[PDB]
Amino acid sequence: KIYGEYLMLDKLLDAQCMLSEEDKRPVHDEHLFIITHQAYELWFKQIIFEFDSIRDMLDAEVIDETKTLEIVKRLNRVVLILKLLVDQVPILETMTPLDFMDFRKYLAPASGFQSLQFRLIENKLGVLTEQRVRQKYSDVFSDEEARNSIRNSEKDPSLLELVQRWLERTPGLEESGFNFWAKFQESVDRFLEAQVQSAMEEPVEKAKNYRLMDIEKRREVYRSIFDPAVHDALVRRGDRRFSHRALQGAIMITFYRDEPRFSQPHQLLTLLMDIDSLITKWRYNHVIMVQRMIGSQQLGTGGSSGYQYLRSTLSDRYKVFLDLFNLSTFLIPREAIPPL
Amino acid sequence: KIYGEYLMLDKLLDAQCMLSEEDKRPVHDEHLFIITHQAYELWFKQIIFEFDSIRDMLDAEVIDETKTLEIVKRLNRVVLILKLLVDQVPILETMTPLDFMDFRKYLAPASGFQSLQFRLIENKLGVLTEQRVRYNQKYSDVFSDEEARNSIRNSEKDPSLLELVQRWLERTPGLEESGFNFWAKFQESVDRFLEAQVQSAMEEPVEKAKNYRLMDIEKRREVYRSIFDPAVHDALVRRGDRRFSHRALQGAIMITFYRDEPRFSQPHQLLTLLMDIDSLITKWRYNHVIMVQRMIGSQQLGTGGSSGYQYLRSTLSDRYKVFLDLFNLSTFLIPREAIPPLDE
Amino acid sequence: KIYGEYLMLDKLLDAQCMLSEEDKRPVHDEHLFIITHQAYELWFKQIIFEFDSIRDMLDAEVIDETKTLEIVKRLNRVVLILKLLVDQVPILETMTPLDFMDFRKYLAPASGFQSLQFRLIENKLGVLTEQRVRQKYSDVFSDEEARNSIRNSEKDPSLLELVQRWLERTPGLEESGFNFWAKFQESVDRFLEAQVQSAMEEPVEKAKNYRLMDIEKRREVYRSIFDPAVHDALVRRGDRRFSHRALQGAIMITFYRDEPRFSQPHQLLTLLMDIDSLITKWRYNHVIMVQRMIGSQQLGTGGSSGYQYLRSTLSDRYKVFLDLFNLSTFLIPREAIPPL
Amino acid sequence: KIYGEYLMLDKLLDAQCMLSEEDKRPVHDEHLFIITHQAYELWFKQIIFEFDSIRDMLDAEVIDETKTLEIVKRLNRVVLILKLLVDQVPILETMTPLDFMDFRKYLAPASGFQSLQFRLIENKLGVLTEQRVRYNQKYSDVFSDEEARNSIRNSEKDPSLLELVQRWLERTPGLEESGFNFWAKFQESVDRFLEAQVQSAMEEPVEKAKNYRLMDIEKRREVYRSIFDPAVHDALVRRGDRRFSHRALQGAIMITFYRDEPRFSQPHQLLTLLMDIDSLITKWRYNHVIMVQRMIGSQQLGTGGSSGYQYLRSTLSDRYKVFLDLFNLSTFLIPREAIPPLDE
Ligand code: HEM
Ligand code: HEM
Ligand code: HEM
Ligand code: HEM
Ligand SMILES: O[C@@H](c1cn(-c2ccccc2)nn1)c1cc(Cl)cc2cncn12
Ligand SMILES: O[C@@H](c1cn(-c2ccccc2)nn1)c1cc(Cl)cc2cncn12
Ligand SMILES: O[C@@H](c1cn(-c2ccccc2)nn1)c1cc(Cl)cc2cncn12
Ligand SMILES: O[C@@H](c1cn(-c2ccccc2)nn1)c1cc(Cl)cc2cncn12
Repeated sequence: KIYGEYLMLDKLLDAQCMLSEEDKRPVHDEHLFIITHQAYELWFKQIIFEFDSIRDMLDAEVIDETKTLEIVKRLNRVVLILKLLVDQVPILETMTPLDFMDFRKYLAPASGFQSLQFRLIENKLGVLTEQRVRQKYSDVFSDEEARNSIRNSEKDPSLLELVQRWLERTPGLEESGFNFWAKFQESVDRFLEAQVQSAMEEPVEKAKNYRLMDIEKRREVYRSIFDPAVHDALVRRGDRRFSHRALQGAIMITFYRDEPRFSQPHQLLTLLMDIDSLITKWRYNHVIMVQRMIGSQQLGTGGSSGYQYLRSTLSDRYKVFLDLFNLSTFLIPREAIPPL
Repeated sequence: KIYGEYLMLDKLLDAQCMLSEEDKRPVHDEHLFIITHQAYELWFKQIIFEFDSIRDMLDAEVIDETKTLEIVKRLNRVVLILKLLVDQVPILETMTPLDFMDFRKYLAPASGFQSLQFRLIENKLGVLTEQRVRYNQKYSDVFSDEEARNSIRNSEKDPSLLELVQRWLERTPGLEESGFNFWAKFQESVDRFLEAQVQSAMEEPVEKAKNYRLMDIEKRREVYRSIFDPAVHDALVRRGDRRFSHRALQGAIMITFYRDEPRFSQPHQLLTLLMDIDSLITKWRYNHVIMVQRMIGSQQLGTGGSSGYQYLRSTLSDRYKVFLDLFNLSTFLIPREAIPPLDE
Repeated sequence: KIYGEYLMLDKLLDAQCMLSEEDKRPVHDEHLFIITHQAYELWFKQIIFEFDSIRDMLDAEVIDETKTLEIVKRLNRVVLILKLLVDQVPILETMTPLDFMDFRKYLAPASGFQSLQFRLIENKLGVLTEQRVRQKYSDVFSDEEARNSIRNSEKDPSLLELVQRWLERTPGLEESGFNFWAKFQESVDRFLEAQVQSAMEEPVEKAKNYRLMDIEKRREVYRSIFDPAVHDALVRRGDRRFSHRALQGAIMITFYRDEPRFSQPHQLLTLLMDIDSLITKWRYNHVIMVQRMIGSQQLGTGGSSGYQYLRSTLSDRYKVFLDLFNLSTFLIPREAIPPL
Repeated sequence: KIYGEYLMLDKLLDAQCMLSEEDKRPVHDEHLFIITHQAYELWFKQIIFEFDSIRDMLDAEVIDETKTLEIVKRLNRVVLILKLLVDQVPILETMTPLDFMDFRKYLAPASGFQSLQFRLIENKLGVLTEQRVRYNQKYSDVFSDEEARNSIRNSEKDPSLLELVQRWLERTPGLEESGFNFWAKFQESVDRFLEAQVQSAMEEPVEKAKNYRLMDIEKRREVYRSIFDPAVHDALVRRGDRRFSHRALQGAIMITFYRDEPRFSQPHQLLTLLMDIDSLITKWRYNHVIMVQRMIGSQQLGTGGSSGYQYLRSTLSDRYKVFLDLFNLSTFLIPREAIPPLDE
């Protein structure tokens, strides 16, 4: 009813227990260490809440403009929360390595790997278990409800899977209707044929050859999308994650983004990329903080494996919407884009 | 002693209770409303923790260079936390006024005035109870709990950061009349500097330019009378224009004059961070009023008029600025050539 | 053709002239003072360029969804540029007051009042000359092309005037069509009548009276918008700037913002408010910097009039879209809003 | 000497020439493209100015506390400018790929490689020419102008901030074998500390726990061999893992151990700011590659394949990090109780 009761500050503000204080040798910065983590976990709970609601709205045959606006609003909110979480790292960096050394021994069985909510965010966004650098990540959890939650987050459709189903059903790709993919192939042939005819008229012979070489590079780019087998091979080696039809829809969305009907679906894709990039930015800032606190290896780490694992999470293997970042590779000028 | 147990996530993550969900009409954004406030309250607890530790270090006769560096580190930490809290406002602003309307009726007896930690931060920094804008109810009357009232009473009576910083400034080495005797040398430097300015102003060819400089030199003399005449300083303190004791103000001025000197650089950084904290609390106040206005306007159903909004706008005044004196110290500055040279 | 030539760095990077260096007594921070101002002026030129293009798109009878998206994009860009300009103040604050004192004497005839581009931004956004705290601001400019530019920025329709014409023509306000204003008045009567009937059933008599008192406060709020004469009086005393019909359109936009047809026009209004608030935030950060460099008064200022003028620019007199900030005062719950 | 004349806005504001406008097909966003780059180049000139002044202060036998404070102030200023430059990327990202396509063809001979000031910042900070990733053309070959080539050559041969910081670290008071003799005391402290760790590990009841601790103590001994055996340090320097001389590394380690001490706090802040600058240049590199990829993908018409994109991705490696050694100093830290006590 009143402020403190509505926010349950009785419970919230009685969850801070400094172990160095319990051992009668308090380290002032352990309080900051606890509060920073607790602020991360409150926001992880909010991100999970937003993600689950967006997954429910995406797990439907009909995705109208009203629901699309609501998804864009909540993805944008997650982007703001992730920027705030990236800014929480310089606050914990204000703790000196020597002060952290005076209480890190009490952490002992605790590990960053034991954050159930961080794993739930990764899985709900779409981090594939097979693409993780590897004890299996889920083995760290001994609690049955924690194991159940992890297992459910892996088997339930992730934002990656749901966004792909939505992209596959993009109105415009329909061969009976607008038939975008076929028109796009013809536009590429017409555009590239004109580029070859224009390259021949070049005065300097070195400039004529550079353009003919460049046009061949373009043809190889278009073979990677117009030949389903070349796309499938790229998917197999981890270079792509999207189904061939989801990729077609994402490309069409980027081509018509200035059109009122395609502007919000394009904003939805942009925010997915921003979320992906912000998670990587948190990963990078976290490794820099780990290195400034305890170096690449310290007493208690048993070598540099922990640090090296953290550095390997910065690879494109942990990027969920990897395909979205490369879509501008397939773009042709406005004059060559098939008219709506 | 695993991650979840060490951080007591059993307790921390079971403190979210949506009242709209309890009334069988859940509003999705109520969860954001609760989480945002809980993140503010966790950081308020950290700011209180840092403030209390800084107050203990300042409540001592001996404030060495090692303790000064530690105070500067923790004040800088509070600055970073306050910038983060200012950035939490745009997150809550993603909630639309219509969605907030569907759960604000459950808030009913709850009020932002009931945040004990926010009041504790204000009092521990140094907001005087007499300088608060009041339309009816005293700020402490909002708390019915005896331990909350006791905490508020203790934060008012215990020395604030404002009081403790003043005692530290009064004991500034350099002000000692037996030693460096800064205040007297400063007065002589002002006379020598201003007398030279008058002699230079007389040589001006244009009469309009000669008069502007003589008028400006008189403005300077009035500025220096406000600090060299203790009675003029005392009157400014009485009308709320100043908060510092005359000797604390002398110390603060001396610190700004010699900030480039190794011995005065950390004490100047300590003062700069107090100003930054003051300024950041005002920035949070401004962003909060903008958000309040965009959510419920200047008045809405349930507010009984515009007094809440008008009260929030009045907290943006210099009445709520704690280290008000620090912001105006450059008014008393003279050029490097005129500053009394340090011996050692 | 090459990088330096395309960006005219020959010209751009030969515009830095330290007067303290010319007088054989260089002050290192004068370089920062010049560069900071020059970076402000480059971005002021960009803001003016964006504003003029938005004014051209708004000065048309037909404002379609395609043009609305483009205006929202460029207003958002101006918001990002203004946040960057606010962040340039802490960079100049790194210069100590004593170092600024060693070169401020060379500034002499130069004044912040002589920034033609800052005045052009204020006028193009919509700062009324009559609402300025006052030598007239335009008297500071002796150059004929500068005076012409200022005069043109005052007489040409500002973003404030153009946004109002666009709001007046809002489809939905048409008495022949949707007729929003009349339906809104009826909804307010029905909603408030129900609030009175519900207030009577209250168990505590003190709670019943608070609600009846609150309902009367609501009726006085609605009289300020449903009685054109009360709106006109508020406009006369500077409390409002919008025409009665522009205000009706802005209110309707906020009520239906979740609807696909009203989402971009609402984003346009939100960005106008963000721009207004960011200009005020720059004004506040600028006065704080002025005070930390030269106090409320210093040698050369002839008293505190300069500082006091800067503090008076922080008032609602300099806020252009003042009306937009108070629109939530008129809101009724979703169930009471007239259905589209 | 009015505002516009003092800032030479006649010159500054007549440097914007849209090539799409010259070809009678203007693209509105080309103006943003030019202005953004011109704002970067103004700030690059400021960073170069600050760097050159810091290099002059560091190129001296006597580096007093007054000059150290001034270096810390200007390095902090460069940090703020770099954070602002990182924030200029989202502004240019508001330009759509299709609009950039309508004017990118006019850019033709222009290249980001032709920014002389960006190369000057890299070289003055300390990026070694041998550590650069090269696919064909040397980075300096991109410049046809003799004065540009001369500037690049001078920035490579003149002592960089990396070289100057190392000379300053070598002369660290405390390393002197006649005086405090830190390095030898540190080696003894490591032996005493590790020997006690071995004796404590033997008392463990569980055999698996006793072995983990003995394995960990061996990892520590290998870490200390990498710094106490000059040949192991020299091999790491040869393979690019380290850049510092063995004595510069000793000084940097000593500074981190005593950072809480008044005499070591500003030298530690100097090192922290060098790391922050290094890190912020990498953050700009990352944001720039993301923007390049969102505008023109990994390859587009006119790029002749993906070599440009692939080169930009390779600049994110530790090969381009100048003060690489500073980031790993906490690997050598021992607890406070084991750190050799300072005499004076
Ligand atoms: C004093 C600062 C910190 C240090 C020294 C540190 C250190 C580490 C280390 C060494 C690991 C790998 C596991 C291990 O070997 O123990 C790790 C993982 C992790 N940490 Fe931190 N950490 C710090 C702060 C934080 C903060 C503030 C958070 C936020 C919740 C966090 C979240 C995580 C997460 C979620 C992982 C797993 C990352 C992944 O699997 O990709 N850490 N950390
Ligand atoms: C939906 C957003 C919010 C609205 C509409 C809102 C509204 C208000 C109102 C109207 C008051 C005055 C008391 C009253 O008349 O009820 C107030 C005071 C206050 N609010 Fe908020 N608030 C919001 C978010 C927040 C957040 C996120 C915090 C952070 C903890 C907060 C902290 C406070 C505090 C501490 C006060 C007292 C300020 C002072 O006395 O100077 N509010 N708020
Ligand atoms: C060392 C820092 C600065 C100081 C001490 C300073 C001081 C002042 C003063 C005293 C005035 C009032 C006119 C006068 O009495 O001379 C003023 C006005 C102004 N300054 Fe600054 N200023 C500083 C930096 C800046 C910067 C970085 C900009 C950005 C372009 C700027 C833009 C302006 C503008 C546009 C005005 C007019 C504002 C208005 O009319 O509302 N100033 N400044
Ligand atoms: C529309 C946005 C931009 C695109 C598409 C873009 C693209 C590129 C590409 C492709 C290269 C490699 C050279 C080439 O193959 O042509 C490059 C290099 C470079 N660009 Fe950009 N750029 C953009 C914006 C910027 C901005 C705003 C700056 C700031 C001054 C900048 C600075 C540089 C620099 C200095 C390099 C060399 C980097 C290094 O050698 O590590 N670029 N850019
Ligand atoms: O993984 C652990 C951990 C353990 N050490 C550690 C390092 C050196 C010597 C002793 C101990 N650092 N980190 C960990 C625990 C907790 Cl409670 C939180 C956390 C967030 N990231 C990681 N974390
Ligand atoms: O002061 C209250 C409050 C009550 N209304 C409100 C407004 C309009 C119609 C109904 C209700 N808004 N705010 C308040 C409660 C809580 Cl729980 C938190 C809070 C943080 N700032 C303020 N807060
Ligand atoms: O208005 C002037 C000014 C003049 N003084 C000043 C103050 C004290 C003693 C001597 C001189 N400060 N500011 C001014 C010039 C320039 Cl070039 C730029 C500027 C941006 N804001 C303002 N500015
Ligand atoms: O390197 C060039 C460049 C050329 N293209 C480009 C890409 C695709 C098709 C046509 C052209 N993009 N970038 C470049 C020029 C300029 Cl003026 C500035 C710049 C800052 N980074 C890089 N830049």
